[PDB]
Amino acid sequence: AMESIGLVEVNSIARGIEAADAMLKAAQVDLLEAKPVCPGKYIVLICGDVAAVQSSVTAGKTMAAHSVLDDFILPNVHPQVLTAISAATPLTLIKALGIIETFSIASLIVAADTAAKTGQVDLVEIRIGMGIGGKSFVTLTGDVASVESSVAAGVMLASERGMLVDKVVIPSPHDHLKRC
Amino acid sequence: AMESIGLVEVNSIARGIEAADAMLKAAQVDLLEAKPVCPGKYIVLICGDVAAVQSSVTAGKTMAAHSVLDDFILPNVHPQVLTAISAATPLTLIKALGIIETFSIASLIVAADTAAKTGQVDLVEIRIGMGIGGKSFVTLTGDVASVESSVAAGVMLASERGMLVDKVVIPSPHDHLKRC
Amino acid sequence: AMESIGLVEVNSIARGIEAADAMLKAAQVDLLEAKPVCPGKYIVLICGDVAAVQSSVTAGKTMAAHSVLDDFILPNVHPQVLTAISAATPLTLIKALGIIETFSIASLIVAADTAAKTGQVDLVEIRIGMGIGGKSFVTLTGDVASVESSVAAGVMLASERGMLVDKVVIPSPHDHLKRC
Amino acid sequence: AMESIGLVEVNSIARGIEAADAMLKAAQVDLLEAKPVCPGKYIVLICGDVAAVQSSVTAGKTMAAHSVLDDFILPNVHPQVLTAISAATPLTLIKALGIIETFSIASLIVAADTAAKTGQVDLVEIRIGMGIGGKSFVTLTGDVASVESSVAAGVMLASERGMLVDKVVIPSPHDHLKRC
Amino acid sequence: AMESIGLVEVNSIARGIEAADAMLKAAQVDLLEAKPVCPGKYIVLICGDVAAVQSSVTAGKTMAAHSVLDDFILPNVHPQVLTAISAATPLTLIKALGIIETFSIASLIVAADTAAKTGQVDLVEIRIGMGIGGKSFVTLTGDVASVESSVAAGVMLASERGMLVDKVVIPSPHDHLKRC
Amino acid sequence: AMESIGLVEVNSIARGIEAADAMLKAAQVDLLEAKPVCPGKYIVLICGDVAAVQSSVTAGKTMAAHSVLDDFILPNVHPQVLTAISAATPLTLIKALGIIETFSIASLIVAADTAAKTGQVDLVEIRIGMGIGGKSFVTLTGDVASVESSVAAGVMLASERGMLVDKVVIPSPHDHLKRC
Repeated sequence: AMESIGLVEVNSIARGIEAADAMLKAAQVDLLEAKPVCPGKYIVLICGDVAAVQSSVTAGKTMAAHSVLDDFILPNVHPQVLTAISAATPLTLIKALGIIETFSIASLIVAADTAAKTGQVDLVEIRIGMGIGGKSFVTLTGDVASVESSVAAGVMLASERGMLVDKVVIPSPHDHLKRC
Repeated sequence: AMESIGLVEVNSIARGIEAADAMLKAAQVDLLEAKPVCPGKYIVLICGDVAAVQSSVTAGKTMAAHSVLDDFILPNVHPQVLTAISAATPLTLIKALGIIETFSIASLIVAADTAAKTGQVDLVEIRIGMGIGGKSFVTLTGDVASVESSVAAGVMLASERGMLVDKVVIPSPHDHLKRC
Repeated sequence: AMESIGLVEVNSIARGIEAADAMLKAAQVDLLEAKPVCPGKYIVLICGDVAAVQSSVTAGKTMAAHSVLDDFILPNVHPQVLTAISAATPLTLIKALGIIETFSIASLIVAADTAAKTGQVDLVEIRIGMGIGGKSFVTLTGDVASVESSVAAGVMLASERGMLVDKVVIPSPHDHLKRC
Repeated sequence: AMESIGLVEVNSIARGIEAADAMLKAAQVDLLEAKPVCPGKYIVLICGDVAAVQSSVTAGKTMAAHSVLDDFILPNVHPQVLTAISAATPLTLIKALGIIETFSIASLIVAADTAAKTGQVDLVEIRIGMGIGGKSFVTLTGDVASVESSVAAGVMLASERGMLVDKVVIPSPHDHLKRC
Repeated sequence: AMESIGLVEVNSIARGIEAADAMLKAAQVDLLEAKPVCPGKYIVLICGDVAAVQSSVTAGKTMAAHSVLDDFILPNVHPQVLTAISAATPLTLIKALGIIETFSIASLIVAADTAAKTGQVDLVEIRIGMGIGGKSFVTLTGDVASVESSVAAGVMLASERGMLVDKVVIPSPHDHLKRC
Repeated sequence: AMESIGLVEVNSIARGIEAADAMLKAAQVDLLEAKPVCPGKYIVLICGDVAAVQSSVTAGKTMAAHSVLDDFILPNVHPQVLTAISAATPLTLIKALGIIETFSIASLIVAADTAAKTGQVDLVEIRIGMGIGGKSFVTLTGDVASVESSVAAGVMLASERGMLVDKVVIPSPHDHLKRC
């Protein structure tokens, strides 16, 4: 089995911190992200096995109750999505550069995961948050054809749901773009 | 005599900086905080004796005039409120964890001060600001009963005025919550 | 010839990054600033010769298309505006302190440039952005008369266009204002 | 009773971390500082009551054994020494500026404490460490006569023991020195 | 096949940067670390397949020539050693805490790798460098018996070669040690 | 006239801070750098007109007396040396990459200045200090021939005086070297 990712979005820092406590305790899950985002959201991201993430997410929904804004689970998430989120992808020689930008963290996770699952790309970074808009984004590289079809796929779902801000493929990025 | 705390909130950075200059000059007061908060507020927090804080606050209200959004004074403020604000509370062994979160800096000061004044807690941190919402919060620890009755008291006033976002008491915080 | 400054404001990070790539490639220009500002804008600032900046700005407008929020060019910009923007003005003994604060980056550039062009002041800093409001500001020093007439001039244009938040001249700034 | 301060210096990070664990557990003491300093020292600073600090220091000496380089205790330490060490002295209007610089952390604590105990000064900062030399220093302000006699006293002990690097009193510090 | 790790230590920043350039170019390897350490060393750490790391290391030794201080290769390195080095191990619930500290980066890599290979521990962090001494260290957690036998094994080789500074197992770390 | 650069190196932080105060006061000079470097040096770098820098340097030598380790003045310094030192060179497209590394800050200034004065290069950065060794370095770019003859010239003087650690010209730097 591959791991799952779970997300709870909460209206309060206070409640978000209590929800995070519940989520960590509920089952064997690792914390990826617990932080205040755009006003005045608090988000919790965790990863573990399918069933472990499901208990953890229910636990947080239980504690947070009416201040839950969103909860989401993506089973069989691509390993690179997790490392990217945890600001931990190794230095990658960037070739062609793709960027997907969505209105919600859930749609971003879906897009990043779909992107990574198609062909030969490496995710470069994921930005949940980040002060503010609520806009999140993923960047990736590979040869131009690989990147092109990876962002087109990464975008299919998000666009249908009106969650997609925009995307770009930049084939030969200027060096002040590799000066990330 | 115990010290007082004074707050001026201003619509401009420019005016806020001029107001802060007036406030520092007006009387023997110390500056706790002078910073831009949520759009596009500038806040000034100062502390000194009752009468000194009163002159300082009037001075700022004088300079800032129509771009004042709020001015506030809390006499006989608990020493821990001040150290907490000035990001200066020593490392405290966190036992049970209480958090109060309010819509305004004034209501937060009142809540933190009332919390500290009731029983045996230590305030852990205060966050004015902080990008954004305008939401502020206080965290504190102690044994569970002490914390429970300290946040209930800290909350009484704020809730009546519709300034209270929320609160939590977490009796046995997970270690990734002591990883503050 | 003195250099020009060009600005493109874009609705997406993704598009903003693609626009920046186009702008750098279009002609011999230097990048001053490329960054996400208030929700969910991305801004690009560049400098070079008149004609070089014009090509660069058209290039970005070309790539960014309907997600352009603003594009602007200021020819014969004062050298101090550029160094101030690039967070690079040397330590300056601050005498009298002037601050201009505007609702748009364009109006700020105009105001800073007009300020620097009048009499004997040194710009101290420029803040584009900066989380959030969209409010930008310039600070400058000199003797009191020089600063007074430099901000009055720096403000003329901005005020007529309803782009001016406010300004202050502080003749003898308190030392916790020289503690910038 | 006023509080005491205790210091253990250890040859290893590993041992220093174990010593710190012992020290925190030994008695009701607060941790001020636990950090690697010049090669390859680890230092622990704690504060509490006389007897509590004595148990804590013995505990660390017990765990650290032959990798102890120095242990020290200063009873009835001036409250300002503690706040200064914990990087927590409020913004202070600096008038005349005194600086004492010693070869050892112990001699610095003694000097800072003696300085604070004489007349009307406020300690501004203490730097243990700090990469490297092993040199530590204290800065303080007040009127010129107060500062002059406070550093002369702060220096008496240190100089006799050949632990004193040097000191200065700067009566009217340039503003780029108040730009601390 | 599992990956290998290669290290080149160079006497100059200048030469170290040239060596790093050679190493990256020589074969498909990823850069883990390229940085100045204690005076005036520059270190390069890379990872890839056995043969790729061997070419990369020879390349750096070629460019750096007489300013090479050390070169080292560890085949079949434990995946956790790499993630730990690249400051990228996820938040781990620390139980019992082990620390190994050595005089050389090579001996540290060997010790960390041997530690991770024995029983059920998770490496928490690795510190190459770090200003200064040249001392490096690894921390790990698990239950007490697992950690005890993992550091004893991690230490065997290093101690025989006089490269071992020291080690500790702390069974129940104080919470200000989980405040890492 | 072009500006000069002056350097005073002092044995104490305390004395170095007093020397810096004297230097700033002595004449119309700007402060470039005032900071503790390798154990336990404090360095002051200033720039202004020839005669102004000469007064400033004599002033510091006067205050610092026997704790002066070095004083130096370089007349008609290249504008790029100053901007490079003040961490303020704009983003430069790096082509071929040259690096000069010397044992003393004086020899570095001389080398950087000679480098910039020969042909068409742009200095990229200067690192005085920097923890530790006392080793300083300059990086520059241009086409390969320009860089080659600029570092050869930049090195002539330093090598004769045994102050030169080393240099490199890297014609096609790997992208993780443009990831500066």
